[PDB]
Amino acid sequence: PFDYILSGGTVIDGTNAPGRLADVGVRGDRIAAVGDLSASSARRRIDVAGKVVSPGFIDSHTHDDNYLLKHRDMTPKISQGVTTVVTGNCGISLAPLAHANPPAPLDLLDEGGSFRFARFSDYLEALRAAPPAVNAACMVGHSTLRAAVMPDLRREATADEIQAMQALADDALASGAIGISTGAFYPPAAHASTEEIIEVCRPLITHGGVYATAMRDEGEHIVQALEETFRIGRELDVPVVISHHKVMGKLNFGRSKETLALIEAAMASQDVSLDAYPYVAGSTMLKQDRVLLAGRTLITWCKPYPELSGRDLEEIAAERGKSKYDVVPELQPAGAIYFMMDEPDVQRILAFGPTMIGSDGLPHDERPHPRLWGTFPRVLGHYSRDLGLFPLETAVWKMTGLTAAKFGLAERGQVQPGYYADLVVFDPATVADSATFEHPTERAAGIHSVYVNGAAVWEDQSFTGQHAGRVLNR
Ligand SMILES: [Zn+2]
Repeated sequence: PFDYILSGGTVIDGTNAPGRLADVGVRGDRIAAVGDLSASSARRRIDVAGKVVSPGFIDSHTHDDNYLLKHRDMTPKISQGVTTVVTGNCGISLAPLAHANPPAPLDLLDEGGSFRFARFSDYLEALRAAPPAVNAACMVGHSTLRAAVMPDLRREATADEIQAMQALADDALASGAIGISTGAFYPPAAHASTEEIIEVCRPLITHGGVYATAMRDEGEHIVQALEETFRIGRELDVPVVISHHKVMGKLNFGRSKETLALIEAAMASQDVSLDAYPYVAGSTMLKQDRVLLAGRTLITWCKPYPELSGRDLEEIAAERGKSKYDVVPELQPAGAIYFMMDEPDVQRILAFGPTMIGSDGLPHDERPHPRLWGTFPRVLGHYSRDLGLFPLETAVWKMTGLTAAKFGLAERGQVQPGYYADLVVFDPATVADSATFEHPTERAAGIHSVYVNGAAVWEDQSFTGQHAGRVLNR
């Protein structure tokens, strides 16, 4: 007999096909059957009439590396219907690195002495021993590797350092990492040459992992950054994932037509993917950058001056008698939200066929960007239902079937017999992001229940206590 059957609802199976009325039966950690299951014995027959049963959402871009360890409930994500998270993005991974004061933006994962894993396997072992509520597909970050190997990061790596980083990268992949990510836009890796990146990532071809990247530049020189990324992809002959695609700065508004055309062209000749979050503001370390600081900027957290959390940087700068750009150094290390994107571009990028959904949430932030709590329902409700940017089955596909395929997460991302029972039950009519910039931690509406490996992790708007997540391998 099945452990339970979610009956009477509409199944959107994650294959980008219109929903159909069907029941979903689960046995253990697997979807046992799909369709009219009235004739199948089940210990429980849960009524989900009026609801949609879809695969659990896979967050293609997270910085939950440490959050998975410190807050196993993973409420910010499971409350949105997320059942799997891809960690170690933008070249930022928790391991391998034993450092009491890791350089920004690595500190976005730190809660105080959090970087205690000398080896990547130690990190994965820790997750398996005390599993989080969601599954985890982990990547190792190039910037973390540089921090672990290089005495001085403000220069290109030497042959010996590249060899040391490549060794760590290979060990990580051998231990279960699903890929390597880079973030050359940031200080720790701004001096890394394209050749350094290629050599450090050589193990990807042997282990069959992916190359993910926060491109070196997403503004005036985004074309050159895109070309570098495509080049690395060809040199490695592995799939590449362009993280949080956008065109930033008023002088680049509307250029998404241009970038998407370049990406579409590259996809015809090589393996290219991309993801994005549904907002016009970004968030990361507070950095001295003319473009990032051109528009409205909010502080998410500040080490030297904790009271600044939540404040407008323009006000802070003005009151200190300096420009936003000049006041940044004295406020570091800190985090911020940057309003430097335009809605039309965000919509164009989200609607672009291949674009996967990634929250890019920064879970440790005192006053976080709302994407941390409302990304997925915002795509399902606001964009799909309310604006009609795409049909619901396509919106679901963009956060389930597509993502599972691109990251190689076998037997997940689809409501199919035999696949793992990562599922979400939501009300298509009411699903919506409740988090706003003003109140960034409000729980989304319309999320009835969430299941991971068959176990309900979210029910009655609360974590059930089921630490059902597993460390996944590609
Ligand atoms: Zn990121």
